[PDB]
Amino acid sequence: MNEKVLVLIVGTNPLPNYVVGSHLKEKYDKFVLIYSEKNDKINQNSTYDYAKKLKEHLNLNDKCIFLPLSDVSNSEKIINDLREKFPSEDFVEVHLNYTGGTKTMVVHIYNFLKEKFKNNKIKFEGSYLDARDYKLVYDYSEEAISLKDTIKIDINTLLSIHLYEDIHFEFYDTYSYKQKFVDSFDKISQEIEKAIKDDKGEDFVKWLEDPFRKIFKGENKLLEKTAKFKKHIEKLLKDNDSSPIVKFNEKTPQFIWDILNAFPEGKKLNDGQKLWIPDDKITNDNLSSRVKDTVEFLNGKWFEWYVYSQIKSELLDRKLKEGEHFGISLKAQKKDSPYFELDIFLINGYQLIGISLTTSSTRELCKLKGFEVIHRVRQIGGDESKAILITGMDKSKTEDLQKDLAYETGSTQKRFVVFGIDDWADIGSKICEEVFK
Amino acid sequence: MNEKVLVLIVGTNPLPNYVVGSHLKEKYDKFVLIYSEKNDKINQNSTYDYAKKLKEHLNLNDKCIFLPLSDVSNSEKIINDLREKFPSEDFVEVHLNYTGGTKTMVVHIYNFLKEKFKNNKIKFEGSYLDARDYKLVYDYSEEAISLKDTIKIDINTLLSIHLYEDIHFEFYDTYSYKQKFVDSFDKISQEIEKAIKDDKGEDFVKWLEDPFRKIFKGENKLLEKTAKFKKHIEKLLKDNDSSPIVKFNEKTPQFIWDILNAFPEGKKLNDGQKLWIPDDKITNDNLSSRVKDTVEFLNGKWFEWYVYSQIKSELLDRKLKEGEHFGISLKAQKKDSPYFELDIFLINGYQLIGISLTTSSTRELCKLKGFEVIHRVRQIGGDESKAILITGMDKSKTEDLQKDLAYETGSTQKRFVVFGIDDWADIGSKICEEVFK
RNA sequence: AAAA
Ligand SMILES: [Mn+2]
Ligand SMILES: [Mn+2]
Ligand SMILES: [Mn+2]
Ligand SMILES: [Mn+2]
Ligand SMILES: [Mn+2]
Repeated sequence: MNEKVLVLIVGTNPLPNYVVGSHLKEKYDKFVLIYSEKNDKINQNSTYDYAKKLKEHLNLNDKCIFLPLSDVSNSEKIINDLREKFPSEDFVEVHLNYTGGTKTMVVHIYNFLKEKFKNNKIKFEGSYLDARDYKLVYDYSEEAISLKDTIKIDINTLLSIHLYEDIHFEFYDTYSYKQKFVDSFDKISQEIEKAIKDDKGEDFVKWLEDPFRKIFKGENKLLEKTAKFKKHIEKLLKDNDSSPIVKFNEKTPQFIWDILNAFPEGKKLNDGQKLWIPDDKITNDNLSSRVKDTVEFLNGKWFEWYVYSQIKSELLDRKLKEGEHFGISLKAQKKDSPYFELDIFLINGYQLIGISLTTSSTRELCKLKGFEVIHRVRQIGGDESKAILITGMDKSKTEDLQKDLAYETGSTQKRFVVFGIDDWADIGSKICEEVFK
Repeated sequence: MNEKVLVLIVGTNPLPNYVVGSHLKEKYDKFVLIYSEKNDKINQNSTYDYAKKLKEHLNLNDKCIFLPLSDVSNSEKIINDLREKFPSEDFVEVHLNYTGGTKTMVVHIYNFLKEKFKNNKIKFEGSYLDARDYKLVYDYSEEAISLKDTIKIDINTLLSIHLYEDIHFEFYDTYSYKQKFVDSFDKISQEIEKAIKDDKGEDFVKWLEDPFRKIFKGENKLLEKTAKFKKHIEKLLKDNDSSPIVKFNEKTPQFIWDILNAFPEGKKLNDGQKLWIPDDKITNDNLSSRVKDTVEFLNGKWFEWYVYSQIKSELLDRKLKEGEHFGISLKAQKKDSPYFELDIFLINGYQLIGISLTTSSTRELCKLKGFEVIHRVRQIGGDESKAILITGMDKSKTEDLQKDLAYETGSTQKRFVVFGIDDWADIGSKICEEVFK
């Protein structure tokens, strides 16, 4: 009959409240979720949506009481709303975790509760989830409960509490290009993996920019219409010896011919050691069926698979579960809002690690992709997520970019990490060292 | 004697401490800056850099007391540090603004100071700077003074307290392209301005894609090497069916001819009513003297000047001073770090408004520039800065991009705003309404 | 300045 209540403060970061809730839920009879009301006149949005998500993914059910605060910036109104709305019941223990919310929410929820339950029959406890060392810290108690490895969360819960829905991703066994290149994907990927393991990555991306991209990427729907692709071919042919066609035919290294000749016969860009030039009477659907998937894969997607295959090995040696804690081609939306696409996600405990991939060696483009991955991981995983960008740049540029985009949040470990071309051969070990540390 | 001390908690956002420090400085004799020490074992960085900037730009001098904390997540270590390091002098008033720092800093600094001084009939007060409605909220006096229009800050001190240095920007009177087109820039910009205010912006940017960019953009230094340009032009001529040269001569709207003819004769892209083709007598220097500056301005730099010219008069009416509170092409670095450039900066009170500009109508490029301006205003202005991205996209893409990149921080006012092609003619009022209302 |  002795009721114990846990109190959480619902800010705009639901993850710490999920973690503290997951750890302490079994020891408490009631839960008071203190959230903000929506008042446009004071520029105050509501965190009720996060409070609902916390109730849903913690299975609080009837034990949950929602307490709205009219003004989360004004002490006088916080205290008034607390006296009016805080549950007036016989509690034998009141535990406030003051991790979330505004500063004035924290001090005045703390002191209101410590005063209302000063009777020694009622034990008051205050706790705080330290984001830097992953520890639940109790007030006036040396107790330091590390929750880094004990509390776990899957990608679906993590995105759901951050208000994202329609979560889709691919597995090692459901990778899309495995279907598009039947009976050959392993041969293609092994040939590509062998080349990257042989320090041929820079040679590969150089050939991909010139002459690959100058031939197969020049217009919006170039590879969708045989006439436009043939027109693009004739224009290049006019550049004579210096044409990309000649460099493709005459200056393509053997390891790149082997990669091209691993694709299925009906989906090869080459006829022997010569660029397949479509003739007239080639249907647009015949051209697309032969070059669309092959060009799109050779145009960057191969690197998403390569890095994913290097990570999956070492992640399975650990406790990670594919689909719940890592995956490829993550996509989701907020309601009535555009979708995003994240290359690779990894969850180490309850920390999201989003990984953005590119073969580009250009500072400007890699920089923009650096901004992109930083904003995405905070949208879907909260403000303590880590962003990793894997580029084709050399060591000097990756260190430059890392310092360029570094933002200070009070921790000593970087939340934005950049890898470059020299890390491709052992990219699995590099990620494992950076993530699990 | 009769000493009144103000206490500030130094987190990773120095701006609220600067605003509270500027507002209350004249009324307090001593200032206690409570900051964190660096300890990589507990993944805790130090905010001493911000504390030093706060002492410098508030001109506290020997009235400033630095109070270091060893562990900002540990209730006990916080109190031990407070007992041993807080000034032992007799104070008649102790005012603590608890806006910054961790939640455990806020709780245990508040309750420590409250017991030490409010128990002695000494004036103890606590305040909190509301980020959403720009109000300094007092706990005991129950006051909430709006500092929105009373506290000011300049781009130099704003960037400095956020640890940025080497701050450069251009004035209206020092705009770079005013030197490239002396005696002609006004005519050039006024002709472009008249067209954009006539809703010709969409037609202009489509012409800039084709055939302008098809003709004057290609290999690096295309417009500075006559052989590169003339060979490139001969290739376009062989595509006489869909030649950009034919489209230039025959399909160019009259308002663009007026723009092209607004340039000085030696810097026109047109020879009369057709494209100027360099003869073999034209040297590399003549070609660059005629075309290089004109093309770069028409390629998008004109839009930077246009937007800046549409707001400058309205900013001066609001008593904002150029250079301090607004400017164009802001550049700065962190120590030994790459520079950034921001097209336009604006400061309303103490909120930074960073404005990124592009004539592009493509989703992906505008999206990548959206991530960029969001991060940059965060780095140089703190977590409450506003980011505006002005694009050449239609209204549907503009609304999509806002929702795509929106991030929840607790306010009802959007801090990422996107404008599109349909906003160009009235961009001065659109910005003025978004920023100051 | 709503896990500093
Ligand atoms: Mn991708
Ligand atoms: Mn990618
Ligand atoms: Mn300088
Ligand atoms: Mn620019
Ligand atoms: Mn720009």
